[PDB]
Amino acid sequence: MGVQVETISPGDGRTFPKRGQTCVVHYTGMLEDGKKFDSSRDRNKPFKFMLGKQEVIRGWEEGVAQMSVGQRAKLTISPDYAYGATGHPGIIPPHATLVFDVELLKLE
Repeated sequence: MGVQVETISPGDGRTFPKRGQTCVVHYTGMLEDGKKFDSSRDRNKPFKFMLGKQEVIRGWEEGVAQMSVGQRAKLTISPDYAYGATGHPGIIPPHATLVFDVELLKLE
């Protein structure tokens, strides 16, 4: 599997991120059992990344591209679209399916 996108709150339904645009998001990352491992909200600062530059995992590149500006959505990302077999030891276990709560605040 790749990334499943499941809406939490609707965006404008019209403006979707394109290649080279900077996405401004708030996010929370959890393991499949629900343990949080990362969150921009706990730092109280939105996270920015440029679509297509592979600054984020593949599930983010292809999942956030499906979101409209203002939308909050749940991204469920299989390990191939994620940290894979290796994971990130001490943070992300091997072969880990990840669940992200992502809100697309604006595009820059």
